[PDB]
Amino acid sequence: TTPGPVMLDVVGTTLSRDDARRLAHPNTGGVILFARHFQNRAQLTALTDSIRAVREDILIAVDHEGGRVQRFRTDGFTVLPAMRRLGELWDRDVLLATKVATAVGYILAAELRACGIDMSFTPVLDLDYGHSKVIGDRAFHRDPRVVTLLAKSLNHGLSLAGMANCGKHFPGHGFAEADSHVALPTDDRTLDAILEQDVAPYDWLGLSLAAVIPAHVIYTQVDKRPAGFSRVWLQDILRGKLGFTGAIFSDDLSMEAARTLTQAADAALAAGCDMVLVCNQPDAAEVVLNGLKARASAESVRRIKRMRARGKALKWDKLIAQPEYLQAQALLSSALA
Amino acid sequence: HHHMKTTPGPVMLDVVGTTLSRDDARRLAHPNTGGVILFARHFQNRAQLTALTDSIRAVREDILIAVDHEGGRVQRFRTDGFTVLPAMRRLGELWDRDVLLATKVATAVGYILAAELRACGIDMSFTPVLDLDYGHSKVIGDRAFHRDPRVVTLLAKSLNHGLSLAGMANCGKHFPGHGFAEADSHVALPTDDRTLDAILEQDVAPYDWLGLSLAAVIPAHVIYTQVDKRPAGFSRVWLQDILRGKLGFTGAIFSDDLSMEAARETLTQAADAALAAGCDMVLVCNQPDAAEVVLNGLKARASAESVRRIKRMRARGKALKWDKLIAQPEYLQAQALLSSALA
Ligand SMILES: CC(=O)N[C@@H]1[C@@H](O)[C@H](O)[C@@H](CO)O[C@H]1O
Ligand SMILES: CC(=O)N[C@@H]1[C@@H](O)[C@H](O)[C@@H](CO)O[C@H]1O
Ligand SMILES: [Cl-]
Ligand SMILES: [Cl-]
Ligand SMILES: [Cl-]
Ligand SMILES: [Cl-]
Repeated sequence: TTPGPVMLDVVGTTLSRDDARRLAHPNTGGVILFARHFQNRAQLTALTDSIRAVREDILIAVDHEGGRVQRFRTDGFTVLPAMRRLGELWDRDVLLATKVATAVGYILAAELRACGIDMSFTPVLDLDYGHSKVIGDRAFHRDPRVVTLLAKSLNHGLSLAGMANCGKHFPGHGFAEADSHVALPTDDRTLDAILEQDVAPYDWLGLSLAAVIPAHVIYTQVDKRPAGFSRVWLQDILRGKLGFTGAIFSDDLSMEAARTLTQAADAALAAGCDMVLVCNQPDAAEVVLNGLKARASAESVRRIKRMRARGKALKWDKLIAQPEYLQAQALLSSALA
Repeated sequence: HHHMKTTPGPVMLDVVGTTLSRDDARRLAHPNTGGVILFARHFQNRAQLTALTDSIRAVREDILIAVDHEGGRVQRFRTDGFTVLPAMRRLGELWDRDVLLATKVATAVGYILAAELRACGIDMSFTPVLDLDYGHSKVIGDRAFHRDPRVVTLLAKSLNHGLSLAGMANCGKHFPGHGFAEADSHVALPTDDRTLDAILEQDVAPYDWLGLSLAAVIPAHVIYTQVDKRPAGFSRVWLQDILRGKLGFTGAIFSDDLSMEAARETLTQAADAALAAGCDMVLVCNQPDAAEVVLNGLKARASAESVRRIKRMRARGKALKWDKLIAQPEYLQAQALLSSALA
């Protein structure tokens, strides 16, 4: 079986019959996990194993950014800094900040891999303008050159554990005021202004950027469609001008800005997303699985398969004794308050 | 399948030719062998090279296979589709025009370098050179990225990221820095008379700053007269007190080639001195019979931790075969960027 375009979630800490039905659907390609899916490492590892047992080619993801966005924060998961802390470190010592960013990435990925997770939806490449509450301390820095090199160093750490990455929220959520969870944010800047600054990290990262999530933000001088439903943003700019060949994941179609779910999914995929997220309503996601309009998918499937974690990973009982992991832990503890 | 229970030994040696002989097979099965380094004489074409690396792994399942693919003046395989890579100095020149572009190009170069080697069954390249470009060292020359250790660090880091995208590790060299000394360690014993603080401030800084982005190190056969009378690869002060100790380095340490004239400061004694000082593996190049004397004479017993470090140098994950690689969009993007950005 090959991955479908929909990433959805499961009902709880153990798989149900209804989850198994959805996981077997040809239009399912992923699972996203939240805090409610985590009781402890043993339970989470059993859950991810059970998911892969139903659907061998499934991608399993989570939001592990650090700071305010980190689903698993107990039973030995390391509580990671807000990414803003790394930009503050850079302002004091550029080179140390890059070293610490790698150590954070390695820890982040290695601990996720130990529980059988493929990837985290990180890094946030949004610029820290100070304008956006929803982003806030999730942004690395104001300066796109600094965002790029800190995010690159983080992504390097992720790669040391065989993990990919996903830059977000393209072409930039940092400037717009509103929260896309609960409203429809707008950004009235010119295309050239957005390209010069906010898009620059996506371009400069090159092969170091594996995937993107687009913002549910309307860039009113560029397209009246939100970026994840915009052929202009996803094809003309990201695939075209930037030459990007990695996976594109819609932002959560359950979010107010994304406003049927099936129509929004079809529109996201037509615009250029390879996978669509439907979070926190699995029955409604099942309606999407069965209602989605047919489309060419071979090019999307190549990209989706390339988001699976690479190589072997250490289980927890080995990771806890690994010198690299221990060195990374010591550096985090000493370099950051 | 390997019928015999073995663990990798400390010696990295070479084979006699383009196909394995009986005598190579004997050396590859010796308990003290842990790796093979390939040179230009081992390369006729990709098909032959891939068969040779496969044949090496079949004799010794846990063997590490390495090559010097730096780019520029140091690149063993340059034909039958291998991409001729720039001298690392070119990346530092690009940095001086456009820092961010340089970092993007460095990753592209790393990815091409590693992916091509993976397609032919090689684990790793002995790159990056972290030596600083003082303009003093002919043996280093355009192999150095840049004068400034901060620039060397970030370009090398970006290169190593590219290597990691293809599942390949890396090896920083030649620690604590070959760029300041004049002499060529292939034919002479170079000296460097700077204070420890001066050497730590600049030349060692990339090793410290790279952190986990640095997988391994080759020490220089250079005497740093203010720090230790022993060349760095035979110095417990350099390897234990500075590298393992001060810097907390946990990766593999490979001696520089013990066949070099500087290493004469016998082969077996030199290997034992290198391993005692802190090397996990020793290189013995271009004299397989002499390497075999070392195999049978070596006193060192490898620790479990050296074995772990050596095993972690093996390439990770699945690699694309050549015909798939050259049609891959990401490889094609990397090639296009090299062609445009370095013109
Ligand atoms: C602007 C924003 O925060 N969007 C988030 C995104 O970061 C996250 O990856 C996704 C999946 O949980 O959910 C969205 O709400
Ligand atoms: C100073 C110098 O160039 N040393 C080289 C080293 O870079 C190379 O990796 C090794 C194995 O071929 O041989 C040494 O001669
Ligand atoms: Cl577990
Ligand atoms: Cl690229
Ligand atoms: Cl570290
Ligand atoms: Cl591919």
